[PDB]
Amino acid sequence: TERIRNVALRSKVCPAETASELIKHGDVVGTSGFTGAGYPKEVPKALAQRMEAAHDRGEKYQISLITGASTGPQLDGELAKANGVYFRSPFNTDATMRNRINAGETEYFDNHLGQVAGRAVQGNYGKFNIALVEATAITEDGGIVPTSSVGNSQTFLNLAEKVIIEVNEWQNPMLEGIHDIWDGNVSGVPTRDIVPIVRADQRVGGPVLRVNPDKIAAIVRTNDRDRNAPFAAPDETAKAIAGYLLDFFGHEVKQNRLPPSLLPLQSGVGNVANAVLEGLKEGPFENLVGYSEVIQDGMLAMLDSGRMRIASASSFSLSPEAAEEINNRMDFFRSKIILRQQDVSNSPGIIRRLGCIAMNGMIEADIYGNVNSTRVMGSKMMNGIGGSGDFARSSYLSIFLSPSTAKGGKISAIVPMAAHVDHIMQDAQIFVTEQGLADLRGLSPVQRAREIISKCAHPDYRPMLQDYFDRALKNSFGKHTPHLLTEALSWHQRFIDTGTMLPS
Amino acid sequence: TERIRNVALRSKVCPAETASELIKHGDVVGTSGFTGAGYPKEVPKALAQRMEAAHDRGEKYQISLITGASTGPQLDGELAKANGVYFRSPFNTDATMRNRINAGETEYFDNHLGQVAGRAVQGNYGKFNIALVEATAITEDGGIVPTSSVGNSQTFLNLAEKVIIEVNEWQNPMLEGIHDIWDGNVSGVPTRDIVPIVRADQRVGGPVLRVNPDKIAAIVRTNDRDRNAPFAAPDETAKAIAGYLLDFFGHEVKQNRLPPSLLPLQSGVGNVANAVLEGLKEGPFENLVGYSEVIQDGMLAMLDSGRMRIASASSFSLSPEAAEEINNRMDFFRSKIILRQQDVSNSPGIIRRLGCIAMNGMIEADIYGNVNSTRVMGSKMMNGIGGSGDFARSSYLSIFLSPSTAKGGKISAIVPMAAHVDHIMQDAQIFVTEQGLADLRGLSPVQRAREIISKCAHPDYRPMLQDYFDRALKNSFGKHTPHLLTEALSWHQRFIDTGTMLPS
Ligand SMILES: CC(C)(COP(=O)(O)OP(=O)(O)OC[C@H]1O[C@@H](n2cnc3c(N)ncnc32)[C@H](O)[C@@H]1OP(=O)(O)O)[C@@H](O)C(=O)NCCC(=O)NCCS
Ligand SMILES: CC(C)(COP(=O)(O)OP(=O)(O)OC[C@H]1O[C@@H](n2cnc3c(N)ncnc32)[C@H](O)[C@@H]1OP(=O)(O)O)[C@@H](O)C(=O)NCCC(=O)NCCS
Ligand SMILES: [Cl-]
Ligand SMILES: [Cl-]
Ligand SMILES: [Cl-]
Ligand SMILES: [Cl-]
Repeated sequence: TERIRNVALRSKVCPAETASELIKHGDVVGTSGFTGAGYPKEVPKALAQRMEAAHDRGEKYQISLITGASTGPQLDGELAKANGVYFRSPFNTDATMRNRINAGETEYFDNHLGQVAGRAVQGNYGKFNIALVEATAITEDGGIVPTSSVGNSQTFLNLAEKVIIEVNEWQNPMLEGIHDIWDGNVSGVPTRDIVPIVRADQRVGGPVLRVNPDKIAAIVRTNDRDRNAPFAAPDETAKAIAGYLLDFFGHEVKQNRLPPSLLPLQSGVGNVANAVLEGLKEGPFENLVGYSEVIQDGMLAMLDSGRMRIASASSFSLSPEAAEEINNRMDFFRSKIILRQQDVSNSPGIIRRLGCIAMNGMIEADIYGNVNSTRVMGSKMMNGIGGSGDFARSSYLSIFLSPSTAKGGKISAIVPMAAHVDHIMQDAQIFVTEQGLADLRGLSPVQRAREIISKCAHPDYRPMLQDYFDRALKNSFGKHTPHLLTEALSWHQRFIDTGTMLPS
Repeated sequence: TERIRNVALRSKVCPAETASELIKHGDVVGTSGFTGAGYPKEVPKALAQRMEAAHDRGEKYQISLITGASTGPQLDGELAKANGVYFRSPFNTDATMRNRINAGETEYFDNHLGQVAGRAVQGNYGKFNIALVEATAITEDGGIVPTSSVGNSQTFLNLAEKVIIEVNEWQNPMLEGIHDIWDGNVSGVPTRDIVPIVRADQRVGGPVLRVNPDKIAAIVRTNDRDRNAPFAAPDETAKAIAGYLLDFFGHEVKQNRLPPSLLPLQSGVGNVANAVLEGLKEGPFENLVGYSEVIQDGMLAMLDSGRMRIASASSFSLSPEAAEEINNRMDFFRSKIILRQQDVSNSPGIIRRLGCIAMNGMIEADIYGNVNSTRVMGSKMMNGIGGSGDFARSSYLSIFLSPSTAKGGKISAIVPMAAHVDHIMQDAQIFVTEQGLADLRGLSPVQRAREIISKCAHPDYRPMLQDYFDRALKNSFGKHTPHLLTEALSWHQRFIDTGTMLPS
């Protein structure tokens, strides 16, 4: 059936290429897209071509690209191969775009996902020229129905001078109704509203993005698939980590420090976080509730089980085999899920109010439990802080999950001093590896160290860590948080210098 | 007139010393006290004596001491001289207690002030045995009227098994009515309430702390003064910092990025933050609003001016000369001020909703704008993170203020890499020194560095910083956030090694 149900706007359809010409050099461009779901696909490819062309003729052609979160190959990928982005924000997982960022070719700054909207409205990123948003359909009265994510779309539509909509008939029409967009002022000019979300399954707004039709300069019909990263089956390390965490939960429930149905759960994606979710499905806990950034395959499974009553997120991030399952009983799942604006799904006030249990991965943690989420050796960007900082600081319990080693043994997940800090000690309470679970609740730095080292570190690095501690204790400039400054970062420089952390 | 207006509770008055015997060894003790205002004074002194005594006879006598924030000599001071605290939290400024912490003699963990209550209720600090709260008066129906701060008092009263109240006739009786205590569930068991503060001058609760009278084991009559740290007059460096910030404000107002009356202001205390406030009083801005942790002399002056309509905080922190002024027209000021629970004054949801401008000091910042608020050389505790993390991450604008050098030139406020991280890049946007103002809005790490270095660093260190950058750029393991790991911390080790950061 016909996707553009507003009669007049049909008059605004043109081809991807013609739409692309609307985007000038130096434009700040806000787009939909979040964990490889619901980003514009055709216009960006078209824009790439024209950029490569204009480059080969010695003329400048680059844009500022602000998304919800990570996009996919058609957007981040293409625009990067074509050297088309001078500034990116706030979160990328594209290999090509990564290399561009790490080479200094694209300026990057990974803001907290929950704050991007507010900073955009504040003017931090400059005036927005284009909003480029993918849509399932346009309603009779001109509402834009989002696709597989909501992200920052509503904010970009309100800020941008001109708007381009891609109506993608690949997206399932029954996504319509799954979203909840708030009418008022979430991240605008203070004083902001109270967004009265008091329960994860609650709807406070409507199913469509709102925009002055006059700003819609172009509507492109499309049919292209999302980036559907495939199911990374849990290995031995991940299964082990799940085990320790489910034990800990079972114990918290026994001590009456959590109810039998736990609290609202936020997990990321990985094989790590993915395993935890498989653990929970078989585990003893029932009536679970997700209040996450993302709905991944795990949550889908439990929504099916009945193990999870409801899941709230800003986007999907399914695998081909999962995506397929949902498209069938999309009528069922539609009623167990809610997709919200990312500034609502990552609202500190709401996360804290619901008491979320945050479960996030990490590069590395130092012995005092500071966390590195982003910059390998402290300088080389991986993905970005994302929403881990939103959930870690705001959650009821802040849990970090990781294997004890990276690079088949050559890197220790636990180190003397993290090369980059994303989450300070205050923002991390439970660490889990395949070695064991550290519980830092109520501890001082020094006691945090005993816990992390003896519970989490790998046998091969435990001793060296213990040694770093013991001597640091004796010699540190202060004894409160003891450090040997001359060899704090040394384990890193040693990897930089020899490709391993183990020494001679 | 009589302070204990509940007739029956008068039957519970005893002397400080007898009350002190209620506190056993190994007790977890929650007390009032916040920025040297409204902490218990007589019972602690009494407890110290008895601790020194029991020590001299070879018996163990120590408590866990949880406050609102910093207390004063009668409490933190005394209990420290007597080696009486085994664990402290969450924020201290007492010299003796500091030394104890830095010597490993007291275990310390500086939680975010806004989160202390929630963590207490969660059980992180253990079961609470005693709550020891100073009071202005007890109402006819048994309400506890707080004194010069509210802090965590209400939570401690609800958690503690036994309660001891010090009714201190030194405190002004007309403090009664100035407080706003919320009846519901701010930091308790999820799901928590919406605390509907939508405006800084708004009252949402009542003027008294509530507690089962039966838990009140003892009421001690007292008459002793608060720690009234004296007015640290603004010097040349501070006056300069104020100047740059007031310029920046004037400019934001011109570009219509802030209204003429700015937004709700949060400043700490120091000569630094103190100067800013004197700047504002004379400046062009009117109709100002404080939504802070603390009311210091600056805000008092403007409340007098009419320059500030209203100020919200969790405590006072006045100087003798200021304290004197307010005690006179206490009827006037009472109506311009509101003291709230610290978990309300430092609520992320509310700070973000009101769009606060946060102005905090710092030890040091690295070139990429990470901030150190706590640990000199990364190991030696100073005060604690306090509420700087609550306000920085949640605020509309996050400003840090500091002189470019510490220790008469021997330390640079800006360094290659901060020894300890409290506030990540994301959480800091404006830096100001007596050199200049850096505006990092929308910049990548590398552009952040150009700004900080060229605007903020001291001439004597600028060159060495620039050199550290330039070479790091060429050689860093990644080019996104460039670092020379072997000399990142070097400027610090150099001070540790020679007492200066300047080299040979
Ligand atoms: C930090 C993060 C990369 C790790 O998560 P993960 O799924 O477990 O990733 P892995 O541990 O399996 O490996 C990721 C990469 O980082 C590398 N890595 C992991 N630890 C490392 C370390 N201590 N040093 C260097 N590299 C490391 C891995 O080798 C791997 O590299 P590869 O692609 O070349 O094989 C990821 O969680 C992330 O970027 N988090 C940021 C934001 C976030 O948490 N949002 C919520 C969920 S989407
Ligand atoms: C960071 C903080 C300690 C400095 O504030 P400040 O009093 O204005 O700074 P000052 O330079 O005037 O004095 C602070 C002390 O730290 C020292 N100091 C400052 N910078 C330093 C540095 N880079 N290295 C070592 N010491 C330093 C000063 O010499 C001074 O030491 P001393 O008085 O023992 O001789 C203080 O702001 C704080 O603890 N903040 C944490 C919590 C907070 O911001 N909450 C908000 C309301 S207060
Ligand atoms: Cl809200
Ligand atoms: Cl804690
Ligand atoms: Cl709230
Ligand atoms: Cl920004």
